[PDB]
Amino acid sequence: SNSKLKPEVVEELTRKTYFTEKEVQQWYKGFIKDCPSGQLDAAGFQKIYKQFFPFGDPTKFATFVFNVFDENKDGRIEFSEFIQALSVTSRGTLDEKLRWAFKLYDLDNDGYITRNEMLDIVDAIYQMVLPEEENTPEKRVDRIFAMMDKNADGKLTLQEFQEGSKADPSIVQALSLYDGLV
Ligand SMILES: [Ca+2]
Ligand SMILES: [Ca+2]
Ligand SMILES: [Ca+2]
Ligand code: NA
Repeated sequence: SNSKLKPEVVEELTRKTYFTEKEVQQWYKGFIKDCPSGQLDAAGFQKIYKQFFPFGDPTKFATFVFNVFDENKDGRIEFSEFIQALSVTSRGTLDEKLRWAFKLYDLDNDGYITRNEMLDIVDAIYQMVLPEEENTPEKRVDRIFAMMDKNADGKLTLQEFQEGSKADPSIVQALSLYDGLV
């Protein structure tokens, strides 16, 4: 029950994502089995991550990701938001995944990623989870800004972030997967 989307909603979500109608319905079944209410909350989102990272404290990073999934900022991830975020992150083009990643790093949505916003995310990633030159979130952030901040003003515009990411082979590789594979 409800474990079926209305016809118009299947048509709409299939047209807004890289999934087939059958895939959208399969994801809804899984979403509903795990979230009876159809509303994934911050705490429920925290568990999906705690699963994959029993060793670290994924609370801060899971919260950062939750906020990007929560396109309506109502504090709950509804299926439409869930499937569209899974679509871009798992199957989007490189340019699409970069725009999503920018949204993740630009904490206050002002169009620039400041050094401190990036540090917050990277520190969260380290807390969630090395060679000396990358053993602290501050060193990782300094290298990223050395490589991407072209006008050297301490902030990355979407253009600096996209170009800077495309210049780095490891970043290009990480954002070029489709269902986890090249
Ligand atoms: Ca929401
Ligand atoms: Ca910002
Ligand atoms: Ca800049
Ligand atoms: Na390159």
